[PDB]
Amino acid sequence: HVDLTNCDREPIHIPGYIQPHGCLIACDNAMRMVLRHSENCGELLGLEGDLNGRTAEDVLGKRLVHDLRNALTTRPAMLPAMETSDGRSFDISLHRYKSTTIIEFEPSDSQPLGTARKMVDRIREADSVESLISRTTRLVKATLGYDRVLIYRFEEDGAGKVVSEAKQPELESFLGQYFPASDIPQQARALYLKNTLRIISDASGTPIPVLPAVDVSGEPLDLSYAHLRNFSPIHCEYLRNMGVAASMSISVIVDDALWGLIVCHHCSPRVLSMPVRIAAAMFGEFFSMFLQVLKQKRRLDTINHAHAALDRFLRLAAHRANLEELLVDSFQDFARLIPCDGVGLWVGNNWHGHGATPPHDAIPRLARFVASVSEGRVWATHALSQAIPEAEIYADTAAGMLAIPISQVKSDYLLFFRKEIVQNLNWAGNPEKSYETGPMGDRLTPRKSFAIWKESVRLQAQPWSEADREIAETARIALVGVAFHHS
Amino acid sequence: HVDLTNCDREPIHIPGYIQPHGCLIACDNAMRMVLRHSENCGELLGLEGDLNGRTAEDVLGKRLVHDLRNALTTRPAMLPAMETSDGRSFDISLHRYKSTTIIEFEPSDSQPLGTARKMVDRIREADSVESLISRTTRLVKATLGYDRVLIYRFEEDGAGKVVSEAKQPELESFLGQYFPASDIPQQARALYLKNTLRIISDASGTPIPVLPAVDVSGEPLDLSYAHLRNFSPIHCEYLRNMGVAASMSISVIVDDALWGLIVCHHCSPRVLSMPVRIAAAMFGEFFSMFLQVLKQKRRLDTINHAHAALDRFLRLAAHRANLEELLVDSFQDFARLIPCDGVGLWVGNNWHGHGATPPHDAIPRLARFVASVSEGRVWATHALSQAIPEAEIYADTAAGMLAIPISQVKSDYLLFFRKEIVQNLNWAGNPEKSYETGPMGDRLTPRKSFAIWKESVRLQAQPWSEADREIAETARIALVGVAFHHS
Ligand SMILES: *C/C=C1/C(=C/C2=NC(=C\c3[nH]c(/C=C4/NC(=O)C(C=C)=C4C)c(C)c3CCC(=O)O)/C(CCC(=O)O)=C2C)NC(=O)[C@H]1C
Ligand SMILES: *C/C=C1/C(=C/C2=NC(=C\c3[nH]c(/C=C4/NC(=O)C(C=C)=C4C)c(C)c3CCC(=O)O)/C(CCC(=O)O)=C2C)NC(=O)[C@H]1C
Ligand SMILES: [Cl-]
Ligand SMILES: [Cl-]
Ligand SMILES: [Cl-]
Ligand SMILES: [Cl-]
Ligand SMILES: [Cl-]
Ligand SMILES: [Cl-]
Repeated sequence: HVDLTNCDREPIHIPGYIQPHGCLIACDNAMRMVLRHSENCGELLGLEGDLNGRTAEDVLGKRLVHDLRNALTTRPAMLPAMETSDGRSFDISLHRYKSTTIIEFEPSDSQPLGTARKMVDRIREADSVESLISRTTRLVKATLGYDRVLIYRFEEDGAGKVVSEAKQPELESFLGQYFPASDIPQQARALYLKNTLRIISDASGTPIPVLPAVDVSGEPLDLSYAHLRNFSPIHCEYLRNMGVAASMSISVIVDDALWGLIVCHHCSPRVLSMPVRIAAAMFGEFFSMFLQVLKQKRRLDTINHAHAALDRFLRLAAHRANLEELLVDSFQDFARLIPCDGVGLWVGNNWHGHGATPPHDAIPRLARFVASVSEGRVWATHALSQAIPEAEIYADTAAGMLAIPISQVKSDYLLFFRKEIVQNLNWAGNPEKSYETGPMGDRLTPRKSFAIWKESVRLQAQPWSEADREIAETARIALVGVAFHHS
Repeated sequence: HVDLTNCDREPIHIPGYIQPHGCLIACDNAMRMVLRHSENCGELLGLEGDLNGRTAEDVLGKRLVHDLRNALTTRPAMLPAMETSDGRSFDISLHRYKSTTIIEFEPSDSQPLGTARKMVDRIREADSVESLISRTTRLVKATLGYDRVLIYRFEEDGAGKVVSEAKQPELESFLGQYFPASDIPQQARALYLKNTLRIISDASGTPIPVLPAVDVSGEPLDLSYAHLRNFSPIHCEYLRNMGVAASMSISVIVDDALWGLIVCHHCSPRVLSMPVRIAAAMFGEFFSMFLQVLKQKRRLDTINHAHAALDRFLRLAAHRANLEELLVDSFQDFARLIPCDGVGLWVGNNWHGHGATPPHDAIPRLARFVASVSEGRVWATHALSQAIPEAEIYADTAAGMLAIPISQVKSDYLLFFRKEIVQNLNWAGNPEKSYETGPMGDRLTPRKSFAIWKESVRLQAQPWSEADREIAETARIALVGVAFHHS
């Protein structure tokens, strides 16, 4: 049994069922004997009785089994349009995992490289992350013909954000919406990292059992790399509630991590033939590589811009006698270095604020706290009320703070602020739009997913990125440097 | 007992002795009672009998003890020119570690900020790592008056390289010389990371014991943060063999790691007064911060240069019909992206070489190996013979290899090579120069240190840096990208 209490630990890699758009035969390491098979093997391949215990060559034929052996470390081999003993044509997916050979058969519907080259040429010239992700949903929708294409980007806390959308006009928008980390369990994230493609042909389809589900040793069949692997009844119910019959996800791998997903949703059943899936997988790899380079370039540009800005400031600092007056006149210009909603200067026990900052009365408390925990280093939090409980009252204005010491001797600081994340939301969805529910209740709806995320990030700001902290550290050295020169 | 067999595990943090240029009093957490004292406390402070068991105020006076309490998390407090009960003036170092208060006294010889500001102003304008490290040894020698100033940079394997030197003309040069990781044990590296300064006043001086060495509980006195802490007899013998009487080291901390040391050596005994040491410590902090920023800038410049070069190549690739001919004509130009001694192109089972590469006959073996382990990713080693034993024969020409796949489909590679590190040595030292030895033998001489390092890096090249691998990965995506466009 699986429910909302234990679905976070569901063993989705060993479901004991496949989807009905293909059939599955499990053989031993050397593909000599047939150990397991899907119940629908009889109907599709045209066989009678139990296949378990019979030889590989006896079931498929000496001709086919020889080709399968030649094809055989963990990445599945795609063999489109293969012929059986009785002439029937099938698309075959072959892989070996935990010293078990798994063979998947699809009714053949026969140019992967041709489709992929067209798609990859149209994204290769993109000169920004924004331009790449914007055109991709549009392009994938037009080429693959799904009713909705989304891109999810994973936050530091595992939450997903919808950062791009192409949809049918009549469908509701999820653009700028967040879902909590729990909506995609750890075991699901692990499989998304191992398989480029994940296909759900028909959410309402009857799943086909694998026989036997457990062998005599008490071992289930690991379907981690099987494209026919059946899906969790929790996710099934989620899709049914949304009016989604079919899905296909493409994993976005950046710097060997799961950056996010390209997800295609359809309102009617839909499976792509093996050749179209090979093309989509190749597009996924190229999209991932191009995004990785564009991310690297944006980081370089951001830090080069910060260096240029700090050099401009050091030049002015050499021509001003009173450094303190220059900081009072200039501090707001440091807002261009690090994305923030407000910035402040704490110098000679005097406060100067710009944009969204805590109230004037709250600053001395904040300054004393920073002085005690900083230890002459950059100090940052995205959850100010977890550090100072009475900061809760002004969380709408300033929920996050990054502190930069600007003196090696005195307790003078340059303070950067961010509003709580819900204040910066740009959501294009319909709040009136409601969803039909199943046995499990309204937990499995976009509406409730978004409400749970909003609760989890209350009194919290957008976290300070690795790039934000790198620029802050370079700014500390620059300002502490000139402050020493002027002593 | 300590010898060459167990000096790697010597507990140098609990030696039970101090250096004779000061005296030490250990008190309880609250500085109420005197628990331990150095044998020379009587002579310097002018007291008689045992100090252990007597109250803090009884030994020092109600006046002094009140000031010490006010000064008191792990970073020692420097109190220059403090007066005792009987009028005597002392420089006092105060710290609290493992709930024990340690108080160190130096005969007072009384402007830290004034000296430091002069030194820091002369390094702040340096525009390259090379310019900073070159001027620093020269500057430190002239200001602090030591016979030799070295800068050591630590390699990935813990080995030290002499990257800058200012010395008396009559002394032998260590510039471009390496020492093995073992020459500075792990416990020594840990203390270098905790203390900015390490002082050895007189290598031939008689060490003063701390009484008691062990308390009744069986606990020794942890002198981790004590400037008077005595030095290992292994290092003592090393300095004596070199003709060095005194040393002072400044720790270089970059990105919270021990980057290296600024080491001052003197041929006669030498201790700097507390005010000069405060100035040297501040110079150390600023040198470390400026080096950190210059390292960051050089990395940015290197990767920006690689992007510019790859963009130039992509422009040419759009105007050439045959991409393979462009690679055959251009491959040597990729040597400008990544520091290497040679580069090669393996395309359509044909080899083209430039600079120091393996022999023509050895390449097919190498290409087959790369094809099997690469898995369509960047593969690199600095020790080629550990992967292919018969690569040993051509290690003088090519000991290191970095492989870049240039096709998603075919097994075509762009190969970068480095000679074994001893071929690239630029050593300014005297090979005829010999050293007197002590009981332990010739192991404790620069001559034998360098010989042991040379043996440890046989058949090995300069390791591929994080920046080298980052550029290689960006080059892979660029070349695999255009190769797909031309299919
Ligand atoms: C307690 C377990 C739960 C759970 C498990 C699974 N989710 C899986 C896939 C999945 N879930 C979501 C979440 C969404 N939140 C939205 O607001 C929304 C639509 C706007 C969606 C779709 C996503 C995004 C995904 C990924 C696929 C997709 O986007 O279509 C999953 C794996 C499915 C598989 O086998 O391929 C499991 C298991 N989902 C829950 O909601 C909870 C409670
Ligand atoms: C088995 C233990 C050994 C050992 C221990 C210690 N070395 C310490 C300091 C030290 N050792 C060296 C090495 C050098 N190699 C050279 O070729 C060379 C001169 C050209 C030197 C000086 C260095 C560089 C250092 C750092 C200080 C300095 O450079 O002067 C040490 C700590 C000393 C302390 O208490 O401050 C320990 C312990 N040294 C060995 O050689 C071995 C065998
Ligand atoms: Cl954003
Ligand atoms: Cl502006
Ligand atoms: Cl205000
Ligand atoms: Cl170098
Ligand atoms: Cl050139
Ligand atoms: Cl040759």
